Amino acid sequence: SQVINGEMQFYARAKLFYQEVPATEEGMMGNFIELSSPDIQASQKFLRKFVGGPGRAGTDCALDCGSGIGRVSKHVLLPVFNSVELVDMMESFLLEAQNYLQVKGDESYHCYSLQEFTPPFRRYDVIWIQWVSGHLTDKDLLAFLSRCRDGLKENGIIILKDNVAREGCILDLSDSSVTRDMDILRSLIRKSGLVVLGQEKQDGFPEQCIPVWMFALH
Amino acid sequence: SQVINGEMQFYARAKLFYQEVPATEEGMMGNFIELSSPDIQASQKFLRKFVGGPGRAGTDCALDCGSGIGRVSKHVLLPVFNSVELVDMMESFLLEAQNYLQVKGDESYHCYSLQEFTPPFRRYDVIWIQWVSGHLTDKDLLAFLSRCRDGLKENGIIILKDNVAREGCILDLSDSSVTRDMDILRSLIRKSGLVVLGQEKQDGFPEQCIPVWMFALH
Ligand SMILES: C[S@@+](CC[C@H](N)C(=O)[O-])C[C@H]1O[C@@H](n2cnc3c(N)ncnc32)[C@H](O)[C@@H]1O
Ligand SMILES: C[S@@+](CC[C@H](N)C(=O)[O-])C[C@H]1O[C@@H](n2cnc3c(N)ncnc32)[C@H](O)[C@@H]1O
Repeated sequence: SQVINGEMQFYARAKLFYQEVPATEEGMMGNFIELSSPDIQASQKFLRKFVGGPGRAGTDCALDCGSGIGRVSKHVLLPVFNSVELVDMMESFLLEAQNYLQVKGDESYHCYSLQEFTPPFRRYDVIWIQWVSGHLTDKDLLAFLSRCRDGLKENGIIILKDNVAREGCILDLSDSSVTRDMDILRSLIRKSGLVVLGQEKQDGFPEQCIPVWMFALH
Repeated sequence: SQVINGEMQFYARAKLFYQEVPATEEGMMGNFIELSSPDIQASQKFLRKFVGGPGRAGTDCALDCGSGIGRVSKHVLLPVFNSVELVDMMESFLLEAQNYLQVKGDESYHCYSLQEFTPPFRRYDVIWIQWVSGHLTDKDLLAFLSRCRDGLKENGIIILKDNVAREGCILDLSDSSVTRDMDILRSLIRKSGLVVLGQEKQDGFPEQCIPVWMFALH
């Protein structure tokens, strides 16, 4: 089994990559902007199943991790939650989030790398982690997921939505990302102290695309 | 088994790394300048076994691949060969090679990345490839070794000297290098169309250090 070292360069390259990504919906999606509508439709449906009623997540506060300009906040979180906070390492995306989300400007915008971020203690009903876990190493993802657990209000949930490789991991040096497989991802979730409440595979995506999964964790 | 993509970024990072490496012997060795003397002593001994006499390599021309400033050219090749040529992607190291090798200046200095280099046809008695194969991907190393084969004069040899992992490969993102193991390296050599004439393990190195091997190929 292969050993990969150079964490500092792994993170430094993701910053150089996102420095040239446009602060637009198309830049957030990559080469798959036509996939934003079915991505959003599936998230809204999956989310609703775990919110409202006794023992389910509340609707006061949500956290959008690796938010970018706030694509998930706009179409998924802001319609459901009274207040939504955004966390992203890129100041550029957080500034554009102000125009993209059409807010007065003007606290809800956190500029931190997730591996250096502690979600405020018991603040959130829902913590959303979409298309960003792949940018964290196995060690940093495990520690971040355990910290997200303490950021949860009573009956709060973490929603992890990402690419899940068929079998075997895929490392991409261009954007410094890892496409984990189901075995590796479930291990990290279990080790962080989280349990899977539910899971759904993203439908409506072309057969060529790597499978996309949704997990409800607590 | 893991899939690694992003060749362009893999090569782009090695250039950024060598841009900050000093054009000195200490910079060529890394954090192991005290290891240059036993490295040189072992190379001189290994080389002599495959040069001179019927059916062995001649002594007219040698090529130093990933030469740097010409550490191997200075202490190994220039005492044996009538003329020695250097190939390195870094112009900085090739310019310093002029002062380091104490030459008039002032054709013998080739500024090319090995994966974009074709050793001149049947020009060399010996082609030296030391502490650079790790910077080539498996595909580019295989193709380069097959091209080195055509750069060889009759009875010429390729001397490959590098770090060989115990079992399993080690990828280092900081300098964009791979420490191949014996199984992977021997496969690439066989696939390039080369056969092993001889092999020796580098002695006199601390127990902590990754094993260093020498191969005589043709
Ligand atoms: C593919 S975009 C996804 C944006 C958003 N989650 C969506 O679904 O539209 C990845 C985002 O993660 C952010 N990011 C990448 N690595 C990060 C890290 N280690 N810490 C924080 N943010 C990071 C990037 O700045 C970018 O906004
Ligand atoms: C560790 S230094 C070794 C220098 C020399 N072989 C020695 O033993 O002193 C690695 C050298 O390979 C060069 N190099 C790295 N990747 C290269 C590539 N793809 N093509 C050509 N030269 C490369 C660097 O510029 C540097 O001079």
